[PDB]
Amino acid sequence: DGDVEIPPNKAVVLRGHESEVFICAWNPVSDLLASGSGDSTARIWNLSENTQLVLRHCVPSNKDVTSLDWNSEGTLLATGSYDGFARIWTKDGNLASTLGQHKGPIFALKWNKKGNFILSAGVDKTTIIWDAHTGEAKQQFPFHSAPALDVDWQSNNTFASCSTDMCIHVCKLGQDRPIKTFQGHTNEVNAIKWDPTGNLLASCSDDMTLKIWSMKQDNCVHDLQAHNKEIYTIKWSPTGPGTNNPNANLMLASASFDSTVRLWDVDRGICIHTMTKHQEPVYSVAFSPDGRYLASGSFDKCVHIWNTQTGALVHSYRGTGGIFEVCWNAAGDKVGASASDGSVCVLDLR
Repeated sequence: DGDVEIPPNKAVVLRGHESEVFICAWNPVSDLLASGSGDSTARIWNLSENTQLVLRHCVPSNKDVTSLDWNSEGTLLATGSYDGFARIWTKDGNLASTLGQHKGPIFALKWNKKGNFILSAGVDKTTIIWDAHTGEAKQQFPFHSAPALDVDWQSNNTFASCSTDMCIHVCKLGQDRPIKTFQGHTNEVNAIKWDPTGNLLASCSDDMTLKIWSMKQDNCVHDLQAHNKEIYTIKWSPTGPGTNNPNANLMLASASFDSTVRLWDVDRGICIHTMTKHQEPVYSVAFSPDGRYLASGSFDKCVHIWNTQTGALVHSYRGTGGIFEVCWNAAGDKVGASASDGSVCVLDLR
């Protein structure tokens, strides 16, 4: 029972953003940190040990950068905004291409693994696959009846989306109907994630459940009453078959409005660990590259780092703003966290 607070000399607080920083993500091939803000800017921070690029999407009103994603090679940064535009920026901070526009806010966008497509979800109830080479929409899928809140690629051509309409559609480029629709949630679906093998889809909902789905059947395979309140985020550990950690147990993390964080063994359908230190809603969790640690961020203004084998608290950092997102660098020895007061913090865990 010792102290685990990351000391001031191991925390870099980056300032520049003029309002809430909703999102951040590390470059996969170097220690560049991308952040996205309600101030209508994304920023690329250089944390290399060998300095601040500002990517202006217009403080401008209602031009929030809502979403961002690095391609696998780390050469390009895709962003989505409140004004409905998907954009592609170079790692050097130049706007390469404005892809086109959803009608109103983009809520999520993701590169496919191959890096040739970008997938976006909009408040306009649709999803769009964009050609990243030509910078043009390839296909729009108008399947939902309410805002599309999240997307996750199953392959380089197949994906899932979830919605305020409580449904999950599995879609494929070239198909004008969903391949499959998962129904069973009774409230807004906030996130879905394919497992590392692409065989299982996890979903979480305002209906306080976590559901696990399979393409083989209509009903969810698992239906976990995971928390007492709305469940905001889920992540699979990068472990098990088809990962760099093939023998490690596959885990699912979940976190809730009720401030709890939990780790699940999905196969056995049970909760491995409950982490309870947070005191406010948790909006973000993320596994370290080797799956041995879990970061969680809360509006209690703390980042907590958990040992996924024991559930023990191993690191902590109290910042000055409510945390919207936490994320790990490629080496798994730095965590970035974007906060509501305009701060982005880099935590050195060595």
